[PDB]
Amino acid sequence: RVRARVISHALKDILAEGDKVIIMGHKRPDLDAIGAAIGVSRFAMMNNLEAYIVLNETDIDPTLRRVMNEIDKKPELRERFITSDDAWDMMTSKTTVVIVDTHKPELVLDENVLNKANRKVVIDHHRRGESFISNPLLIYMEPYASSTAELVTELLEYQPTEQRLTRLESTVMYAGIIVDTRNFTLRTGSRTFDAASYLRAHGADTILTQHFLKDDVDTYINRSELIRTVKVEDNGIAIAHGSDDKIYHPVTVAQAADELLSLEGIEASYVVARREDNLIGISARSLGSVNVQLTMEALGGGGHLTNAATQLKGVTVEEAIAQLQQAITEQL
Amino acid sequence: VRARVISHALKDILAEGDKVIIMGHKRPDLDAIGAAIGVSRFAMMNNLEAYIVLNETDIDPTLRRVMNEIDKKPELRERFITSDDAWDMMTSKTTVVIVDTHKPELVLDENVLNKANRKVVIDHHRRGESFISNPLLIYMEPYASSTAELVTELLEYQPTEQRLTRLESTVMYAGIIVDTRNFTLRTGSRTFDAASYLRAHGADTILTQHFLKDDVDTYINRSELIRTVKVEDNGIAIAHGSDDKIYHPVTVAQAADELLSLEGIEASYVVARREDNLIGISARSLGSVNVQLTMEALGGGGHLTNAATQLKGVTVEEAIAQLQQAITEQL
Ligand SMILES: [Mn+2]
Ligand SMILES: [Mn+2]
Ligand SMILES: [Mn+2]
Ligand SMILES: [Mn+2]
Repeated sequence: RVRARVISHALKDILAEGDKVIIMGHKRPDLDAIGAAIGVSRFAMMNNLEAYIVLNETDIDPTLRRVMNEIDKKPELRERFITSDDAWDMMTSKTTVVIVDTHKPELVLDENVLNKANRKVVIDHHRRGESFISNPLLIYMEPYASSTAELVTELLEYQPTEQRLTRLESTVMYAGIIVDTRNFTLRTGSRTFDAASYLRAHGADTILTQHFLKDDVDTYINRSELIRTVKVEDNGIAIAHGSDDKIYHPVTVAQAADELLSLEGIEASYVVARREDNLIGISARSLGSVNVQLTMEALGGGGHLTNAATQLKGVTVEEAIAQLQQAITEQL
Repeated sequence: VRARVISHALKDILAEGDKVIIMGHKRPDLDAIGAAIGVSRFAMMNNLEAYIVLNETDIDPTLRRVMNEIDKKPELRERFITSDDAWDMMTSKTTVVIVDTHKPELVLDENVLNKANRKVVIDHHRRGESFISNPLLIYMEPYASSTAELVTELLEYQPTEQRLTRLESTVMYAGIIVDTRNFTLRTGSRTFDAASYLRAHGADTILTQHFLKDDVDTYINRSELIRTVKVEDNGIAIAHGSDDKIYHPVTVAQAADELLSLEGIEASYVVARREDNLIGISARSLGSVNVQLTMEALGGGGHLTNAATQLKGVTVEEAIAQLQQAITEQL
């Protein structure tokens, strides 16, 4: 964590050297993007700098809308959020733009604001890709961190404490970590917990966080409809499916596969369900022993060791299942 | 600095006696076992002789999954002994460390506790009526998530040549997971500090998940109930089992708990037959709607957020009608 100290003070000099700070994450921002951004704006405010977060009404999905409702009703946080246009009008060549939770120009919330910026900072927890923000004054990329919220939280700890992180700000930063880690089950290191400690110390509300993230009744029902069918082999391979005649939401199929991993005896889950009139979807997950990337690549799809997917043209659910088992027996 | 003071005081007490006997509560859960394992690592860090009392009849199915892993590590497996062996090896200079409880009658083996001349108590519950007599040291903190969290703090101030192992860390961590329902309850910054320390010592999330796997049958029973839920505009939800199927009381309770995790639901009522002549209802609430009053109105009771009742002599449909009438009245 030598890096966090140096980066925190280097960041503060860059931000203070400019006339003000404009913060953006990726398009259709999730709670890590928004929590990280909130975090940076608190970073700016601890040093009495002027900071805004770019967000348009059309960027606000249902999860984020629950966060924003809370922000409107219970603090003064809303004043920091500004539209693209207001962002544009307000920028000068001395304005520092900080990009959080992405590093590809084409994924940035507003690429025009990005292109107008002479001064850029990038903070993200993925590894550098093909595209990358051009000519940044400072790059803070940590592939092994849980989330951008975690990275930003660490930077806060080095800054003056007079203008402290508020309860609601820390709650959104916390929610972002919860989402990116699947409640501390993925990409969670001791430093993730260090960040969780700092945030909870500043009032991060675990109950409110749960509230932002509740699924609805229909999703639970559709999902359990898939789970109910599960057949678990002795080797820990579980297959579940929807009727050939029922269309399922792709996310519901993914969730079903996720949830089967919480059940006794299941090492790897495969959920098979109609996605379109002429397309069958499969989502696969595993706890690391069985490689589902391999299974799905054998069926013309792909992904990663623990989570992959494929889609099959012009087959019935029963045919897809048979193709799937053929692949499994071959692989295992 | 209080934990620092407790850590060092406890070390002198343990090194003063001839050996250490560690004991949790009857029917130990993962926090009681995790804490006990932590106290045994505490002892080994100072090259002291420590055992954990555990009888085969004290090992429920969750704990068995854990003991299956511990069996793979003889160094750790050998620390676990029966009540008989503990009693037999105890002396006037043996220190007994009671973890995760403070009531004599709740301790795993009261006979061992009664034979003990030197006692230490580490727990995270509010002190009540009966209490361990004449403790040399007491570490009680009703705000902590768990005893594992408490013991982790003590470990931090001890020599590190003989560190907490990956498996030991994992069990302690799983204890915190169970007691906080995955950082959702009774969880403070210090809880996360403990998690950080355990994780730095290799605490394994995937193994923890293995310990806490849910049975498939029961997931399927629970969801049969949930599937039926009907949610009113006021956030009141009612779910039911069919009139001809008996559900286990614990499954009904879990279903009621699970409904509160769904959007728009302020209070849940789950109605399922529990016998040939008895209908059960578990009621739960986020804390706004009072289900104690509803249940009391139906000849039951409990608490504001969590209550229940049993209705003799009605079908599920009648129980539902009567429940709605109570709900209407309350409103
Ligand atoms: Mn993101
Ligand atoms: Mn992220
Ligand atoms: Mn306990
Ligand atoms: Mn406990």
